[PDB]
Amino acid sequence: MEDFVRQCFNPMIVELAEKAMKEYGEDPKIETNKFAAICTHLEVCFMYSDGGSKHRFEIIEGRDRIMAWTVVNSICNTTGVEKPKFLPDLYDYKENRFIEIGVTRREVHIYYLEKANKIKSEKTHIHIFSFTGEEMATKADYTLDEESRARIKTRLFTIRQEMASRSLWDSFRQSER
Amino acid sequence: MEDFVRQCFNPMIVELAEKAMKEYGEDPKIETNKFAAICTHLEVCFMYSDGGSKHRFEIIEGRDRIMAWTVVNSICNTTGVEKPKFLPDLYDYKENRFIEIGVTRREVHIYYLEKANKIKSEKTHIHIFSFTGEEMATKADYTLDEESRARIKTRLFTIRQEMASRSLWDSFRQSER
Ligand SMILES: O=C(O)c1nc([C@@H]2CCCN2C(=O)Cc2ccc(Cl)cc2)[nH]c(=O)c1O
Ligand SMILES: O=C(O)c1nc([C@@H]2CCCN2C(=O)Cc2ccc(Cl)cc2)[nH]c(=O)c1O
Ligand SMILES: [Mn+2]
Ligand SMILES: [Mn+2]
Ligand SMILES: [Mn+2]
Ligand SMILES: [Mn+2]
Repeated sequence: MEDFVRQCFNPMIVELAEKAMKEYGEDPKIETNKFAAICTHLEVCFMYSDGGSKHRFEIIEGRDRIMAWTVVNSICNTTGVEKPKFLPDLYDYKENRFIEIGVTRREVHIYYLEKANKIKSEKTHIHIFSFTGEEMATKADYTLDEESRARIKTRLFTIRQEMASRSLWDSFRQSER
Repeated sequence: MEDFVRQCFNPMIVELAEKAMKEYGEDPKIETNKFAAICTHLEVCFMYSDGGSKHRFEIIEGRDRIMAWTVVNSICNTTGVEKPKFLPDLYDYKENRFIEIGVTRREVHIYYLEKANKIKSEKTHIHIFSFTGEEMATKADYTLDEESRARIKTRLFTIRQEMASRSLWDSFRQSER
């Protein structure tokens, strides 16, 4: 499964995911399922920022903490949106709202509630994807057009199928907590 | 002039420029002209990666060293372009070449020769801009359309004029070495 992650995600995603695990004292060579999960969430974030206009989305995830907070504070100073308590994943210029992105192997609506009851931010939007293609977001607002969204689930499904082809999906489907 | 830099470039550029100076033991509060010069070169790089298609350009400048080399090595492994000796500023997918970007207050052709005689990379392209609007590149190839290029010189001219309005341009025009 370690080899699979490296042959599945581009090297910039791999590097980003290892740094994040090491920053928390976890070994990518060992927590291979968390490894893959960080990569997938990272790749989905890059794809969300790709739908819509060329500059619709400022991306927060994947930057070091200092730059990440530099972006968010800069947006709050210019537009006046409330400053989130936690680093969210993107900013949506067209709609004036921070976005949180979740990717779960579990059921989509439970993960919604989990990250709703902990976000406590009125003006931060939650958008959740599954590998089985069930997506769940806030106030029934899903931001991107069905076409951008479809490309993301298709990518997520494609990951699922090759993990299964290498017989990794079952263990990857249990590890989540 | 310190205040001018902060009121002229977006906070992400300021932060990036301070980190680079501190990484070399220079004080942004003191070397205020180098400060502005790092910011301008950074902003021009972001604008070059903006002309052309949405994904024409992979950007190298502005990333930490590890990620920066992660990008370049990843490109060389996939396409087979020669691996540069120094970190360049962008990659051009449409043309299969690394780009170096220079911004000078001095004369454009001298800076071309300076960064040609030190690059020693056959397959790295040099593109130089001035605040007075004179631009100079390799093999007379200038990559972007006249329209993207014009927007960059217009921005550069606009910087020059407000430095002059605050009477900073003359000292900023001498400091370069
Ligand atoms: O979408 C999500 O679930 C999501 N969750 C997080 C959680 C909560 C804050 C810390 N954290 C980590 O994951 C850091 C970490 C990274 C690697 C390991 Cl081994 C362990 C932890 N942070 C997000 O930015 C985010 O988008
Ligand atoms: O375009 C250019 O002139 C250009 N020049 C450089 C030079 C050569 C390599 C180091 N360096 C610095 O500037 C680091 C530095 C940053 C701040 C201070 Cl205070 C001093 C030095 N590096 C580029 O990436 C680049 O694009
Ligand atoms: Mn995040
Ligand atoms: Mn997230
Ligand atoms: Mn550079
Ligand atoms: Mn440069």
